[PDB]
Amino acid sequence: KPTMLTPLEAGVEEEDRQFVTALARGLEVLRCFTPTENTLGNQEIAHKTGLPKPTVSRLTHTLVRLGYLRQDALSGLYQLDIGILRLGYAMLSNLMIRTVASPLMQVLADYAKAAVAMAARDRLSMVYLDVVQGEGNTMRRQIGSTLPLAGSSVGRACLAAMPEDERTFILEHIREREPENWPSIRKGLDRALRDFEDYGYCLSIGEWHRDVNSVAVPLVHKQYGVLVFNCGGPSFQLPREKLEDDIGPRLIEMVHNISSAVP
Amino acid sequence: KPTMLTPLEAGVEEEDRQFVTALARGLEVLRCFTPTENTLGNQEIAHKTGLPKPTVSRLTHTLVRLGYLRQDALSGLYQLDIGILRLGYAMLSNLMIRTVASPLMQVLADYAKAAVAMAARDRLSMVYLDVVQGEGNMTMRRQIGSTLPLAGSSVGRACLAAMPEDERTFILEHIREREPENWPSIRKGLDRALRDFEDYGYCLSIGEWHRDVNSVAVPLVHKQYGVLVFNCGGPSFQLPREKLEDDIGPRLIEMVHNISSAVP
Ligand SMILES: [Ca+2]
Repeated sequence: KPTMLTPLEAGVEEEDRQFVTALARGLEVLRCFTPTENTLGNQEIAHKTGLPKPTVSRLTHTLVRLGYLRQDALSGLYQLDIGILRLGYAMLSNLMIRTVASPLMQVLADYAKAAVAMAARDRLSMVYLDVVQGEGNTMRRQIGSTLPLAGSSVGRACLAAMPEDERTFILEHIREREPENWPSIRKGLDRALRDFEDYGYCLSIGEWHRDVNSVAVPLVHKQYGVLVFNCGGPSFQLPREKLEDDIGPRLIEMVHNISSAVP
Repeated sequence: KPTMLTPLEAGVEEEDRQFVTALARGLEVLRCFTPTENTLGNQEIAHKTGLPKPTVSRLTHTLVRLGYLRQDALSGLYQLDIGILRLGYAMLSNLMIRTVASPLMQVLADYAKAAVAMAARDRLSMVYLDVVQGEGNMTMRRQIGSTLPLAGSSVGRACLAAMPEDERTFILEHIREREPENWPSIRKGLDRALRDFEDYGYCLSIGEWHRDVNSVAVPLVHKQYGVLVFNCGGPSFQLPREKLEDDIGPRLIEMVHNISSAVP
């Protein structure tokens, strides 16, 4: 029922004879590419996915023939191709909520002189779906970029608005992946959960990036799932007291307005 | 070796043991969703793809469990979901060639008071990789990853003109089947553009994509990205044919040459 966190891993999941393993694997290959690791061969993809290299070889050959990868003639290495951009825009275009939310986000971004964004979860990350900047505006586009769940304000609000058992399951995953730092990670999360219960937002005061503060408010939506709106920026421009006393309350009111306008 | 236009055709995996048919079929399902077709059920997807309904059912079930589709609990209909963006949307919106092209595109857009874009082909469409609007330009921006049809747009024509002889004919033979009724009307407009490219180095679309939009495009052959195409276009009353042929087109050719010399 919940979205798979680790689709290449067999676990306690009872068998699923409908599941199309080759489709899962080929899409996982595309997910190996990152801004720093943007050119990859079959060996690195096999090490990243844990798949046999001959299996990877069939998938990258197929992805090239379909236009989702391209292969450099000299090196043999692969890179993402622009079919992926077309798919992403088709996805973004079903977010009708943006026509109501974006003007309201720009008003808040202009007041706070900071970025306001809308995000949703995929696996253990939050993904930016729409970003507006204060009229004090860079070249890098941020739609589709990702933030970790536990330390960002958007991930904390997403976890806060989650059912208790589902949060526990995702948190198990994070805990078993970072055993050394988990007590510290969890304390930061516990504090954000108290803020959600007490005030209806979550903060990240330098806990995603040390120089950055942000506040976030979730919106549970029947079609889209849990959407999260945040406002954040340099901690010098947005000290904790400003987020608690001013921006956080404005963000709450903004989300109620969006929520009341969206069927 | 040319990118497949019809990957679900007969006998691919037979000629090519490396071809993973189930992966092709799932991506063909995801391609059914477009900016204007946002919600589809299994039967619409079977009709669009030609695949049997039980086959589509396995593919969509898989895509939902993975987070690439979502399913409405009451209606059973599907939509693309957030996991699609993790396949690489942000990285492709941030190609490093933008750091060379974008400021040059801004200068042209400011001068022309019109939008300047960078595009590349995917199957029978041109996909926008970057778009810059002139300072004080109040035309609605086309979005990153939006598409234009190949045959009637300036960007598609320039792409076809920069192609190898044979690849162009293969694509065009393919376009003659999708649209037999108006093909001689598509052929004539394309032959004009190919002639313009041979003679002058650009391609025009004077209202041949949308009636009140005119645009000029210039291709660039790049060793890594393939054929990139740059265009400059806008309201036809602002950009008459004469302005595009005498002023914008030549400036766009010089811009592409500058881009070409700065990214080796
Ligand atoms: Ca509502």
